Amino acid sequence: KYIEYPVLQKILIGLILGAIVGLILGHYGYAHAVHTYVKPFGDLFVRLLCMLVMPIVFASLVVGAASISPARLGRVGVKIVVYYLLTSAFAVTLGIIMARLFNPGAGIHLAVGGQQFQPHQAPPLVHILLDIVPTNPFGALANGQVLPTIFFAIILGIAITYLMNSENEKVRKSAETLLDAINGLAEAMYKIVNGVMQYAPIGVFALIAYVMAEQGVHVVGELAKVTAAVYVGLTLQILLVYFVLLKIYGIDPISFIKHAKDAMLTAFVTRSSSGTLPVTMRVAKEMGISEGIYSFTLPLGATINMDGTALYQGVATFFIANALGSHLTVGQQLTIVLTAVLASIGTAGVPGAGAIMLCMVLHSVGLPLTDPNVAAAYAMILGIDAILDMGRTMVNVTGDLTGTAIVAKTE
Amino acid sequence: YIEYPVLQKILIGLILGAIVGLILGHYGYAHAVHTYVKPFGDLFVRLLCMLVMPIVFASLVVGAASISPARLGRVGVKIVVYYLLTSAFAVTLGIIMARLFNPGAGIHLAVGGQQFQPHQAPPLVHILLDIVPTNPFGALANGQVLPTIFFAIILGIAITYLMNSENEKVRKSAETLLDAINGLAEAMYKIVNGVMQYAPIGVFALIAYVMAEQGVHVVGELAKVTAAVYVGLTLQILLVYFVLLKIYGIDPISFIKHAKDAMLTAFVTRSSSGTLPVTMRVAKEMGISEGIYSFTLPLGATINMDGTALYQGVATFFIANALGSHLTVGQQLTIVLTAVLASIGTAGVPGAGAIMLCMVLHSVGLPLTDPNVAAAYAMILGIDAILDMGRTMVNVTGDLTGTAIVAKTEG
Amino acid sequence: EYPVLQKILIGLILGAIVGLILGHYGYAHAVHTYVKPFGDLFVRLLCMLVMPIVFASLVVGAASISPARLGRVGVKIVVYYLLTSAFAVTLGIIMARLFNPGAGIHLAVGGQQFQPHQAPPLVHILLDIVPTNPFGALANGQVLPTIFFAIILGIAITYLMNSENEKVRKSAETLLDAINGLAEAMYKIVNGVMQYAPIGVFALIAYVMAEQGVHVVGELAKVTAAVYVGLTLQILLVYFVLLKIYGIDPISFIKHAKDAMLTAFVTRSSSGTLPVTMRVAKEMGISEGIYSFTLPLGATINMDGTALYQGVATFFIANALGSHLTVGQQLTIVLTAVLASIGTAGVPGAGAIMLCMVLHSVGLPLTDPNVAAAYAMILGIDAILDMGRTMVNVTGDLTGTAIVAKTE
Ligand SMILES: [Hg+2]
Ligand SMILES: [Hg+2]
Ligand SMILES: [Hg+2]
Repeated sequence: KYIEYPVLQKILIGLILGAIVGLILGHYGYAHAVHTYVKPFGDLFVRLLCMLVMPIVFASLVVGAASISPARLGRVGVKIVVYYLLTSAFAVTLGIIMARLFNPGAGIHLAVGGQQFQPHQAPPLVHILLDIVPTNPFGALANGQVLPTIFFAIILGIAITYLMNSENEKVRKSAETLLDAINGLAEAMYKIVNGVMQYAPIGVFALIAYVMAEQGVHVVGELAKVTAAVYVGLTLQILLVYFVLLKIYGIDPISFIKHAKDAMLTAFVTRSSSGTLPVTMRVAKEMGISEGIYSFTLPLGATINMDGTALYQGVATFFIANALGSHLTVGQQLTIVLTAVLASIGTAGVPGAGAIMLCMVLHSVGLPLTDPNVAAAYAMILGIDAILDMGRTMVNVTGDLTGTAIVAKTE
Repeated sequence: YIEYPVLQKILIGLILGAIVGLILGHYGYAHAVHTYVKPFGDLFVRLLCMLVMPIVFASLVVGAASISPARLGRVGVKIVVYYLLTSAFAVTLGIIMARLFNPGAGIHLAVGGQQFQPHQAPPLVHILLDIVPTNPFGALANGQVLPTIFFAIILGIAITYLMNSENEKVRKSAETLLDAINGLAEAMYKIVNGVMQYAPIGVFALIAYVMAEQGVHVVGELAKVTAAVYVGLTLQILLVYFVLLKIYGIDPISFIKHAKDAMLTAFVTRSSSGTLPVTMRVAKEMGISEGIYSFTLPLGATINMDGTALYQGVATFFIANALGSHLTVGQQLTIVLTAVLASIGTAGVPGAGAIMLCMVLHSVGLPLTDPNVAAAYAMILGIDAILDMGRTMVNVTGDLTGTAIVAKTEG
Repeated sequence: EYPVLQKILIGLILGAIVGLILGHYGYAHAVHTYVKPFGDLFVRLLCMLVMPIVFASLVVGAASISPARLGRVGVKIVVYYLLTSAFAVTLGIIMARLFNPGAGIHLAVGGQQFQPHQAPPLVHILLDIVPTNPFGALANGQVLPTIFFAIILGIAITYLMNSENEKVRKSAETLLDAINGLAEAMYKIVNGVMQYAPIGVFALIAYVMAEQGVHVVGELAKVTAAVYVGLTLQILLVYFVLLKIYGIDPISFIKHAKDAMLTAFVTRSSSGTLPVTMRVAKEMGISEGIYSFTLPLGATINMDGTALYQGVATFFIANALGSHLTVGQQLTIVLTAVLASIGTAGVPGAGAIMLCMVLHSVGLPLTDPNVAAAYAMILGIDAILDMGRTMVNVTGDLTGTAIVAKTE
């Protein structure tokens, strides 16, 4: 009855097997039969993910904003935060650059309803800026106001830390309770994802089964385009910024990897920043980092790491937009990505944050997920998310070890 | 300062109100009652239908955390298995007595000068997908019934899994969130007590109008409901509790001789928690182990489904039959099993029978703002006090039957 | 980092100048398209907090006043505040009648004057105070229902804290502690917003002065006068009378409080002035076990100061729109605003926040160009009025604690 079977294998088996099942049911098969019977199982998966998108974004940004918040943040924490901000700055640039070098999306011009999707643009800059301030925070949270909820979660989280710097213990315990309850909710939402990723093998099967059956055979190359663009910018991040930052701080990059070798390979196969944390701290000890440093910097890196997701969103955004037929400019690209990345603080791992934040960025840009085109194109990245999330978490851990080595050397 | 037995108040208001209404019905003014008396009854209906969302949610989070494995102990597993198999019979008896007696037929209400037409029904695909809340906050916000149930269970379960974590940051966080969701649930119960203080006035006004407008046939139809519940009530005790006692080698005759006052307390207090002291004392009289009845009786006061199962069985059939819609056995158990599975943690809880009915009406599509649905619900809302007496009595009887069976299988 | 109160006053005085000269031969429209959006950002930032502070504050507030959780020394000071607000409401309205703010400026900005839509049957308006769904109420800005639910929740929480079950009693203690802190976080967020206030307040009156003419500055002076004369009239006619009736010399009482009031008049913070207040309570010779309990409560549950604010503010904002307001409706609106403002005494800018709450509850949409413009006027001079508002608050807390200590 039970499959206590490796969760990552399940999803990869479902993807590889599902594309086959769908593709042969595509050639001489019945694209429609797949759509009416197989697809609803995929739709159930998409709903289950798009469910958590609001609680995790909110509750995670409250805790996240509380972590980075001054002056609650210590002097050893300030320098590693500055580290992550300047690594994500390059990661965003690489994300877009690889999404420009490779061209995912073009080639497949989807118009599923017998009509191509038309994005409706755009309130005046006056009206779009005013609207980031939620007229009613509860209502914002209630009916999926994306940007307002971000704004409120940050301004709330920061305010909570200022209460924890108060002489009144009535006040200071109150904030400690509220933050503790907002956390745990965030934490419960992560555990719920783990459970949903258990349905992922069945759901991911059903998703690409339909897409392969209906969108032709061109899709598998376009998804390979995405995988390539991410994975080459993945290693380009390690080589061009992590290795440079190690070398510029007088740490040998070659012998650094020799320690992290299994710690990265664990992250590449576990996808969990928290699950790999024990392996990470042990390797930080191997390299000879101080106990009072890696016990504080590594739990933060497992949450406030933006650079990994920055490479995911860079390519994913461009693909999902290009596929719909809308040509996206470099200006809009970084506007969307910096939004997604700045909203993904505290959400580093988190099993499938890459695909979740993509939903959040779709609703905020106007594209309704109920629309047949937007739904179909999202279902493609949702298929190969497992693949991309492997490398996403691998670079995360690599950048946490690169950060902790640079921050320990300066101590 | 009306410092007077709350149950008497409501019964006085019901008996007196039906008289006042009925004579104001014969040669009186049905309309004057409707314009002046009825608004006081409407205030009562609002006050109840207010709590329906917080108690269902917060109660199901705590409820799901109680039954949740593997947080549940081995002595708790066996009593949970007990309650599942007693509710299975209670649901069957509930429907069976609602079929034997025929409440609802005879009074074909069409108050607006038009009979109510229930609008059915999205495809099974669309109705199943929709149990997953697209946005949990929104679900909670605008009265998504089934989605809120789904989310409350999946949240409550996830919270217990966090309490089995080595990280005390994680484990305290979940302990705080659950403690805050509880207490909210608990506060909602206390608010009901306060509302039941208005119940005598409100219940007066409700049946006063119904009797004045719906004729004299109503009192027999409500007697039909009371009979159907109370004969299935004793049929539960005789056919399943006594059989379960006898099959476990406990004498049913001498068992009742101990519980005699513990049941009669529950029949007059309506409170599973208020009767708990009387219950535990009687469990000691029968000679149950201290480490058993101190754990099994607080659970029975919350996760007891069998009592409500008899309430909802008859209430659903009446409220549907009265509206003119003929209900099948399939739909009956679909509705009841939904109501009962959503009523875990809500055993007492002063007026849960009438509250869960509101929840089941909104979930089935019938708007409570509709004049027919409102009138027919106001009928069961009138005689709820009567039915809730027996409802809580069977609850306590089944808790003592459970604890005796579970203690005998221990030592 | 610069003194926050100065900033706002500088922005107001400087902004009215900038706007007014840009009004005469300048460009009222250019101000509206470029300057005003910065003021609108300020109005949004305030109207943001209005729902969480009202709710969370009323839960904690209702838990404080709640019987029988309230002690016997607390019962008598609560009775004190109820009977001081009773007079403060009366004075608020009376000074709003004596002075006539609003009339003279008949604003019809859209080329049309605002028409308030009245009013469901008393049956339907009373039934609707009970929220059909508390979450929904909270979600989409049901004002009166949220008040109702916050009170009935807060009271219920105290009754759980009087329970033998420690599972039950800790649960309520946790929930209340988490609702507090949210309330407390909302106050800290206001402080941050008041840091933008100087820029935002500049932009608001800059537009109003530029577009509504020069008549506005006299009408705002009308509001300031009406508040400040009823402010001192409160101290003289009720605080001094209550001190004298309890055998305390009012003349020599002020001689001690002289700097404690002047601190509150310049700090605007009931909590920031609390150290100065307790020191003066010691100077007057109040018992340690009294002013350490009564003064922190007064810094929060003081309603009398805000009752004078809403009395004048409501009348002005309504009169300016062209709607003539009766004495019946006046006290209906004010008693609503004041009964919803318990726990919210300070709280940096509660006077302006509660005004938004009372505007949405009466039907006037803040998105409407007229309602928005008239609210932007009181929002401009709020800093001024909030100075005296907090000053009377602290004075009434010292008057209360002296009367309650003398009876102990
Ligand atoms: Hg989504
Ligand atoms: Hg309801
Ligand atoms: Hg507002």
